[PDB]
Amino acid sequence: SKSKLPKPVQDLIKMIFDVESMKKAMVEYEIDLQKMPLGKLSKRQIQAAYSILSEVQQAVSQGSSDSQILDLSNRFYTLIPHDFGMKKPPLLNNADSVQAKAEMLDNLLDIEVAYSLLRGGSDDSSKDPIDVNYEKLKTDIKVVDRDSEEAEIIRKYVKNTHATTHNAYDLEVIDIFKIEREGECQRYKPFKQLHNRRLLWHGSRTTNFAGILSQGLRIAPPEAPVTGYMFGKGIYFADMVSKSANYCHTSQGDPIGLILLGEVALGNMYELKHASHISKLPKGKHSVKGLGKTTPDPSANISLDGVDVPLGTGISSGVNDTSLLYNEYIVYDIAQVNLKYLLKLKFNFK
Ligand SMILES: NC(=O)c1cc(F)cc2[nH]c(-c3cc4c(s3)CCNC4)nc12
Repeated sequence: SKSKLPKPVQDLIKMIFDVESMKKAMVEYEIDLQKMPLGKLSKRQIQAAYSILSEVQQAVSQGSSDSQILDLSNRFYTLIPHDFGMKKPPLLNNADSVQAKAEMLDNLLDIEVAYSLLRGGSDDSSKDPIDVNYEKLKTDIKVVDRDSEEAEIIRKYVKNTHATTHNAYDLEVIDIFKIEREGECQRYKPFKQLHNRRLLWHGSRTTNFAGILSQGLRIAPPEAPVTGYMFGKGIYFADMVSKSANYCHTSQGDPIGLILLGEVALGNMYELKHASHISKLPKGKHSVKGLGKTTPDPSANISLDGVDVPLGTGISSGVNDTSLLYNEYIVYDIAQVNLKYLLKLKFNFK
């Protein structure tokens, strides 16, 4: 309203700093907001909860001392307070359950970063809250024009890598933002020397984007479980928009999601057809490529700004005996990522 920014950037700001969305996420996790309000989330409590889920997972893998598991499960729920209403707390006693609680803590941490940013500052200004909260992201955000080559390439990227199989949605690009986080340029400069820099997708929940833009994509901490990281704790990317879009966790409820395009300096790829928890790459390798059954057609590889864009249609790869439908790319150093675009997408569920 009293803001200098174009309306798409303003709506982006409202969307990622939306306190109702934060509380709704907590309510949907069935968190007791009387015992743990949005405003009283702590990094230290969440780090301790991460550790417990790691111990839970260890206890599962060894051989359930069924009461020590229940003792760990109870300790988790004491630390992170829940209100399940009529049902009982679901026992944390398998991999899928540990992973869901870990995803919840990831979400909670970024929500806490968003809320601390929102309440931080002096809390009185001549400028309106949109411009002021825009500033706290430490990210220059510009609208890419629909009639530019970048918008066209990016829209083609979305079109061709929308996997018309197990897709319950058509995808529509509403806005394209060009983004530059403070310090990404200098942190990334050495890695610009690596060969094989690619423009790749990274999806995440909308309530995580205030944290992602202020802090960059991060690697899960040591305390957190490794369950569900097919290739260890790193930063994950796809060359198929629908693979990453699944990580937006968008529902028929909220059919709007945010997805990143990152330039990532892959270098020599450690190529793998099966899960393998990576803690250090072999010498000479700078990334992991999970080998999918379907890969973008290399004929239609193109470039913008010297970064390769694999927007080719999904064809067959020469890889039998793989656990993966689509490729994944993983780097283990945060400085190997340069976030270049942020898309607001509408999911049209069929
Ligand atoms: N975001 C992405 O675009 C993405 C793209 C991929 F090709 C593979 C991915 N794997 C993951 C994550 C795994 C886990 C998370 S995120 C939270 C904790 N439990 C495991 N994300 C991706």
